Amino acid sequence: TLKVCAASDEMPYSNKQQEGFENQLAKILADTMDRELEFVWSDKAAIFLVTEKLLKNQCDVVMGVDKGDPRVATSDPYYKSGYAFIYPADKGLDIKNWQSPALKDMSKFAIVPGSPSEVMLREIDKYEGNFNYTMSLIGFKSRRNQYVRYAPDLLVSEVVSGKADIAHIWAPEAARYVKSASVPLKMVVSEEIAPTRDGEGVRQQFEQSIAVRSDDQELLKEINTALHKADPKIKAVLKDEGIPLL
Ligand SMILES: [Br-]
Repeated sequence: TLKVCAASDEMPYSNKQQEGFENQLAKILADTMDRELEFVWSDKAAIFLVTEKLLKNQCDVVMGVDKGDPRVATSDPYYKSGYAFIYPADKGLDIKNWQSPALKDMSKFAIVPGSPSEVMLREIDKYEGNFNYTMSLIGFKSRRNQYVRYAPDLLVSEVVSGKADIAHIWAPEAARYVKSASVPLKMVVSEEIAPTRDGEGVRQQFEQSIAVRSDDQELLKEINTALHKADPKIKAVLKDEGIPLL
């Protein structure tokens, strides 16, 4: 069997109903390895899958982490994507990158804190004026909110509604919602490394890999073999989802 650590409520990646794109990928990976797929569901956000499940031996595979994540062994990358600007189409907006003068005329930015989006918002001096807006959207832990859910469809919706001038979101998180949007949206993928005046370049594009525990080297080899074998099916799922592939 292939025991896959997965979030029970983190669309579009995963849910207990197996409707997320990584749930589909897990099925492909298990089939290709001739194993029976067994999900191990977490009630926490997917960002905790590595530390609370995988590294505690509750399951053996995490479907998506950045290549080279120090905490784990990572497979050959099975795709690369990036953070992207998301804004209404047909409004004559010229937005290609973080140096676009258009961004300077905006005030409401739908972003995820702790992401490269935050680093760049500070860089262009819009972070402070956008803080209250961002905090009205993103959930944090409290006594009343022990399981802090991540909903990127909310951020896309803010652009559709016009409450956000623009969003800057990890594209795999946003892609299906940009497609199903009720008004036409543009999704422009950021440059790989965004320049900053004083700091260093801020990476906006990331290779994604399967993760296993660092000592699970034999499993890792089987995974790499399967990934190469199933590559067309894997890429097809990702493309169907609407994910920009770099
Ligand atoms: Br950029």
